[PDB]
Amino acid sequence: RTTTVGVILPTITSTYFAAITRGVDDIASMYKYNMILANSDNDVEKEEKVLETFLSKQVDGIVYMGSSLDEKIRTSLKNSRTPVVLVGTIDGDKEIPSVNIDYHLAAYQSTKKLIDSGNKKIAYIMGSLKDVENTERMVGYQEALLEANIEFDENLVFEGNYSYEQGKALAERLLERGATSAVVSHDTVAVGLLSAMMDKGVKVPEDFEIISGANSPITQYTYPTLTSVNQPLYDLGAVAMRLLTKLMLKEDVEQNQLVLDHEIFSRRSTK
Amino acid sequence: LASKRTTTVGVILPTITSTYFAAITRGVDDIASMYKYNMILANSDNDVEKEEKVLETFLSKQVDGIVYMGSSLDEKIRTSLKNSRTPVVLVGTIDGDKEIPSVNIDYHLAAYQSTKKLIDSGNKKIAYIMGSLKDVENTERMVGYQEALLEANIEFDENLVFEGNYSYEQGKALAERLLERGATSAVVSHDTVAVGLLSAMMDKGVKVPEDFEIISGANSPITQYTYPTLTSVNQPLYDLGAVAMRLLTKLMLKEDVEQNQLVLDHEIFSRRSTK
Repeated sequence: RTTTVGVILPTITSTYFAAITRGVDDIASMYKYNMILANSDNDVEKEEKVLETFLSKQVDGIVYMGSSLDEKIRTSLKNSRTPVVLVGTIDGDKEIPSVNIDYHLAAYQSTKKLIDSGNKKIAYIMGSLKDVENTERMVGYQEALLEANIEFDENLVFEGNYSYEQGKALAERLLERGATSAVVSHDTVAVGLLSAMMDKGVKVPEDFEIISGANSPITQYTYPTLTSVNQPLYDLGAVAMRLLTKLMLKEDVEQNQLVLDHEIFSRRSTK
Repeated sequence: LASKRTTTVGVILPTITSTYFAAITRGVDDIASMYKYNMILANSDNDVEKEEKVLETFLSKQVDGIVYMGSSLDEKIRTSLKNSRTPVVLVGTIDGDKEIPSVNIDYHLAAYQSTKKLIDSGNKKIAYIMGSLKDVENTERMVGYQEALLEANIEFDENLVFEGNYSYEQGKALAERLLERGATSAVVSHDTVAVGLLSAMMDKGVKVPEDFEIISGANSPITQYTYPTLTSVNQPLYDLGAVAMRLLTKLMLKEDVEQNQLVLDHEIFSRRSTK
């Protein structure tokens, strides 16, 4: 009976999720664990069916990646009692083990960088505010604005953004609001935003600045290249797999909400 | 009298972080999952020692069939598979003997059409950036490239062919090498390499497409995220995987297959890295 691990992610074609998955696989490979991978496409019905399949295959542990853990997906795990680690997302109840960066600190640091280069109207483009990662970003953004005596304005926060196409469509909205810069949670959206600014003939970084959220490979594929928060994507996966290993061995775990360090990589899209 | 083990497919690819190989792999997965087959994915990093170990693990697990992806099938690997007797299909590479089943585009025609497009926008010094020339697919790209030059009365120059290039970092490092030889455009077989070449041209302030033009090889998912937008041969990556897994399904059922060297159509998508 070889240890078998189930990995769920939206799509192996994502440069974000694939980087994380590679870290998971490398560790599993080192310990000779079997790996079953499933693409959810962020479809909760699909995620539910995948978990039923994992149970039928008697997996020993699960690694979960996604936009958010749906409440249904929390319950299925509860009833199975299979050891589980979330990577790049957080359980609202803070009970399911997880590996992430400090989203609050990153949002603070990114916003302060833009304040410090002269910006007074700073947009924050994020995913769903129902998710803890984004509530944390909002707090960080707000802390930076307050410290600089800039009034918070809800109309410069743009929620529910995940795609390249959404990023492209946001450019004209940000300009009409007088935004001179943006922090962007998702690299896909940041690439779309930059591309639309450049095609409008906006000067980047002279008149508009952008900081992206993860430093997946695609942040280097635009010119100007994207300044980004660096999430240690390979290590998120490797650290998650090591933690799942302890849980599957029934070794004691002090802290199960693991936080990895980040930094900001400065590129051409900031002054 | 229990049912036979669920059919199990072994899939070997250099790395899951190539969106080119990941897109193919989703086509394989979808067809295999339709029959509720088990899928095992293994990363080889294009290392022949790693490939040999992966096959040992597959052959010992008694997988029912193998899909192989990678730069090309090594003789150690080819014999392993011939000593293994496992049904196998290659995707994105071609066996020299042409006995092993495979699914590909027509690399000759794609390389001919790409080179001619740059000829027709006035380029006279055109680089070709590839992997190992020894591989069949790359000798086919070479024939198509040379055919285009010949028809335009351009002399072939081996010094504008750059072999052994697989990564974004390699693409970036080639930029000045092309400029120093007076190349004004390039056809690039791998998207990661093309994106690297474009990044470096833009970093150096070279005008694209006015002074330098680039055509990439597959239009994998990463190509959507370039700025400027990247002209590319579009390979039907999902279909390459699906078509391969359909073929393998027949082999594993002991069904005779007529045509085992399958070739899918491609197109060229013109974007802002060409004139």
